[PDB]
Amino acid sequence: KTNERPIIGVLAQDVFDPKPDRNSYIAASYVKFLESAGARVVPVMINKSEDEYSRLFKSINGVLFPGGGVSLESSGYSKAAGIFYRLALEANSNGDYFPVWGTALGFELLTLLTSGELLLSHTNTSGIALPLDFTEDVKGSRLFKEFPEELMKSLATEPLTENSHQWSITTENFTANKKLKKFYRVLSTNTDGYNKFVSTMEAYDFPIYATQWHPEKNAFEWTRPYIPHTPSAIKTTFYMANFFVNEARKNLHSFASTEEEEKALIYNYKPEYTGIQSAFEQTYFFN
Amino acid sequence: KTNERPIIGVLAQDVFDPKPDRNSYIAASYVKFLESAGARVVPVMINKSEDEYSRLFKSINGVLFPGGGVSLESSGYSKAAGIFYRLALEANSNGDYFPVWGTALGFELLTLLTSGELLLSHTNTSGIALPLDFTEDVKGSRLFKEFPEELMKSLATEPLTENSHQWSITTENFTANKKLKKFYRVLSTNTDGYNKFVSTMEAYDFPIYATQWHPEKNAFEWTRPYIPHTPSAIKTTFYMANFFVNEARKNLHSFASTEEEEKALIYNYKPEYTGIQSAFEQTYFFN
Amino acid sequence: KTNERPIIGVLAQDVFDPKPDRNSYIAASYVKFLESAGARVVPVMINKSEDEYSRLFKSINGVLFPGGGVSLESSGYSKAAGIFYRLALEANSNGDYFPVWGTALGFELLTLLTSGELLLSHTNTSGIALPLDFTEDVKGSRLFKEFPEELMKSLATEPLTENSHQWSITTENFTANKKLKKFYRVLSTNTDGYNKFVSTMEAYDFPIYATQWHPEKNAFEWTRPYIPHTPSAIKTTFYMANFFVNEARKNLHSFASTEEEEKALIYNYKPEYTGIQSAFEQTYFFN
Amino acid sequence: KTNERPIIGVLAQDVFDPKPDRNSYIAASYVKFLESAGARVVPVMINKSEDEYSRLFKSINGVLFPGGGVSLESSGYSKAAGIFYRLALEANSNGDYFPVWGTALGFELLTLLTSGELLLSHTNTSGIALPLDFTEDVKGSRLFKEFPEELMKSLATEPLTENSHQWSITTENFTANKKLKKFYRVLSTNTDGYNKFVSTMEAYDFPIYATQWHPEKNAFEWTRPYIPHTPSAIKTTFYMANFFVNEARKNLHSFASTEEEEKALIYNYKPEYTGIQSAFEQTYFFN
Ligand SMILES: CN(Cc1cnc2nc(N)nc(N)c2n1)c1ccc(C(=O)N[C@@H](CCC(=O)O)C(=O)O)cc1
Ligand SMILES: CN(Cc1cnc2nc(N)nc(N)c2n1)c1ccc(C(=O)N[C@@H](CCC(=O)O)C(=O)O)cc1
Repeated sequence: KTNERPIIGVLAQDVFDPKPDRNSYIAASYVKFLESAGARVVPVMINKSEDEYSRLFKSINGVLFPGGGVSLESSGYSKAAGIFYRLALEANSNGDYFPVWGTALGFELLTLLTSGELLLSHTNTSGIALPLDFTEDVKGSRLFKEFPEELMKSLATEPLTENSHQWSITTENFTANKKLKKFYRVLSTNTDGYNKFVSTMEAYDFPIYATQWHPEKNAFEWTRPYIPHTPSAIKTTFYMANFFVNEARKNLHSFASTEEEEKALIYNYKPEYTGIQSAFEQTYFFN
Repeated sequence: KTNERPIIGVLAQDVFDPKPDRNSYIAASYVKFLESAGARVVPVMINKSEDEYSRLFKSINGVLFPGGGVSLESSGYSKAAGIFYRLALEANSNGDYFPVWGTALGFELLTLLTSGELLLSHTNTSGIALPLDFTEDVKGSRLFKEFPEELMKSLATEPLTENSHQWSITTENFTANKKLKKFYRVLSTNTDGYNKFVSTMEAYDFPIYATQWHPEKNAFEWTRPYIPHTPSAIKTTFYMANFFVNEARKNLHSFASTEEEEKALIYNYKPEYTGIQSAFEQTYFFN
Repeated sequence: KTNERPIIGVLAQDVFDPKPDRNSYIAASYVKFLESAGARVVPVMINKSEDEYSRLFKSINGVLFPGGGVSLESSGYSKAAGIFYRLALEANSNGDYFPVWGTALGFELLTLLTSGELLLSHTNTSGIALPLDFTEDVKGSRLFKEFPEELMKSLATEPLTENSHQWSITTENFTANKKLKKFYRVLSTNTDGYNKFVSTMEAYDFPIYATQWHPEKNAFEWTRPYIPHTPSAIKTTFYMANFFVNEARKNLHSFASTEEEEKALIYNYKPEYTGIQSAFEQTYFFN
Repeated sequence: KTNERPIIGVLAQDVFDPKPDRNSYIAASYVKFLESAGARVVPVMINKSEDEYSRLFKSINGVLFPGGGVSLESSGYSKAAGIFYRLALEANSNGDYFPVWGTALGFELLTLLTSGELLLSHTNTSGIALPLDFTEDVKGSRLFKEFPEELMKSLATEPLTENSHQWSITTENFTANKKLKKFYRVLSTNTDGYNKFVSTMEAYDFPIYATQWHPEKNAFEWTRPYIPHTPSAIKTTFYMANFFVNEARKNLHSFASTEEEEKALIYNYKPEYTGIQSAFEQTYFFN
């Protein structure tokens, strides 16, 4: 039994200098990321109650934690992500399949949510494109199981992944942490020349996937000269999202009514053109 | 040399009872189709001068003629399309490479642009999912060259293609037309139970590609229960777009300035939520 | 009265995981940068006494503080740079001319040493080639007075300057610091998204010059695809170095004997080939 | 179409009292001359086979024949030079640009390679700085086409060129040799007070340039008090090298693989400090 109309949540995050109708945002490339693989998208708002998130959680089929620059500890974003993370562990544990994806900031958050500790250190990775240095465990992985061979070889040898993060979790800090070592299979690592860090990982026992890099940029962001845009960079963004949405199709939650489904969808919101200056071509702002 | 920043135009279409800011439209699924294979999009307005279309044509890297309900002979859409068609035939003849894509109404328009005649017949195909019946000629073909072998087997045997057309050209009328027979390679056909019609074609000597069916619907349109949304239907939409945007990467046109590029991009426009009532989840309306 | 045998010191910086004979290092591109403009170079070791540094200061004609990855307050590099900075202000205040150059990390240190504060902000500039957005003040600047007008034009319009840092001082923060504002003339800025940052400056009242970017990379480092290597990128590195060595030729210091001079020169050291792996083709490692 | 990663060979020459690891040498000033104009350098070993020289020749983008004191007729140097000269004449004649630079001894070698005869006579120029006495033919020359007007004036009137040769070809012996007069355009002459000799030349029909004097010495050698080290002497070394490296960028040769490229580079070798004693501050010795 499969859900061919998956709806996935994307978490909004705190705007730095917030105003009314401008309290949180979502970069449109994360919306496009998921839509292209045949999902619809609901924005998850920031300063809501446990019950409101619980109602939405039970309605949607997966959730993505996007990149950005807010606090992993004290932000509306971190708090809402922690609520989704416990709900997802509950559901999966009970036997309902519910996938979670973390990108950049979202990857960092997951290391903090699962280990209890802030384990991040500085890496020179603020706007650089890298290949993936796959680990010994990529072989039987879930994430990359459905990628073409030629694409796997291009990922290993071509600079296909966009990194814009001032922090990483070194492989040394990761491996020294008992909780993370047991919880997550590391699929790729990378180096800035000085420190080797985790770049792609998936939970052993849960459908939880995370990248330190930004798969959604290659097809959808054109603002910066280090964003990969070769043909295999484009297929990378499709195959990454294809895997995740195929995860969401294993989840059978639905909204109570088509009416409530219709009001929650991203189609209710119009993004602003931010690409003349911002790293993001388009950005959704929310009250 | 290839162009790793392709920009493709999508033709806007006359609104049936037009009002200011609502004289023409583009369904957002055509925009999402192109962006997802790593292209940016420019809307091509309907009531412009020959010189303005020339200037736009010389700035962008390909064009798409979308489906819809407008006149093939007397609409602003049909006029603009004829101008782009003629500019494309000139550029390619001279040795530039400029690709043209027609979908559904746009496929029908191309049969008329090339043959000079309307040769369409009624088919009982106004809302149905169909496989494709490939011709022997699919083996040499340009369009399907990079499709995975399993995806080609799935298109042959599974209902992955969205048909929503009341008209078609039967294979018999296509064949009896000397101009069409000489200009286009037929790649797939289909039947409505009574009439066998051309569903996919490409020009022998030009990068002009057309489908009677709607490849953009599978991943981006959720308004009708017949629209295919299986995992291989999602891959069909990506491989179709990936081929076309790879053709556009062979074209080296650029805008005269980045400020002029920035003003033309679809990012400057905000679509309306039309999915509760119309065939399209979102629609861009233009003055 | 000029010194046509200038010798310039280049400060070594702390090796992260130091070992005997590998306590500090200098990228060879900084040596080559100064030699090509007709200077000899002395490496300035870290973790030496005040008196040793004062002896060396009194013998050489100028000093460069090179880019790199070390801490701004606790490194042997930062403490030696503070010493040379204080010696240079004393000598210039007294009436002796002694020029100081800071590149990247060096530029950072200069803002700290003069302001007494840490004013850096994050920018996605870990690997990007940028033009310079000159200020009105480049006009009668000392640094650029002798550059060819065409080179100045190329510099304003082509990506000729290598950036590989991730912390910059924004123009707002520079202007808001009274001590920096009164001390340094900003010659060029660049923009990372919304953040406009100081990229080249020179002290109003002292021969102290600093670039956020790496002039020495264009001619000498071949390890990353974005490093500028066009003909005008090559002339930029020569003219930048030529200006600074022409500053050192105004200083009349010499070593107490030709034997002491000979033992201090970089010719006593052999670099390692570090290019297959690191950002530098060659590096000098020191005990 | 240009090569922005040019690599140029520098010929090593026979050590006089040869020993293992000391059979040939290159003075580091030739390597520095070229790197400063944005080339990488490969040392060309002396006792190699014709096939080995062919393989290298086809991988590199130009070659320089340095000065020195080895036989023009029986050395490993003069043999390797003959092979490169013949390969370069072949390549240029076929339509493949390949530039050759001779300095001092290398200039004398070229007069022998092209005329078939030794036409040199003693001049009193073993260690003196001279201006260049330009011919009428400098005006449309290739070598000096991009030099600043003011530098060409300084070269005419200031002692900017290092002469350290006891042999020269007089302008009278030059002119009387039919082969030389038809193959080379004389750009400058000089006199020792009794003999007027050729000091700079370029081939009319090939990219072959030669100086009797040593452009590389002004910026990089500090062993003799005659060596010119004024600002404009420093610019002379940069502009000479700049010309020749720009010639090498017209050559599209590459190595078969990056690994083979990496093993051939001068970065693999370390020079010795020879400055206390010899004409050269630093020298590369080879087995
Ligand atoms: C929306 N519509 C009804 C329709 C048509 N013309 C109108 N014209 C006006 N002035 N006002 C209207 N309300 C109006 N409505 C349509 C839609 C498609 C086709 C049509 O023939 N489409 C092609 C292409 C199919 C496709 O592209 O979707 C076909 O073969 O069916 C005709 C009318
Ligand atoms: C160092 N030296 C002495 C010298 C020459 N040949 C030798 N050959 C052998 N086998 N062994 C020696 N010890 C030896 N020594 C030299 C140096 C330059 C010239 C010479 O004629 N050079 C050219 C080129 C000038 C230059 O390139 O510097 C000239 O015109 O003077 C001759 C002898």
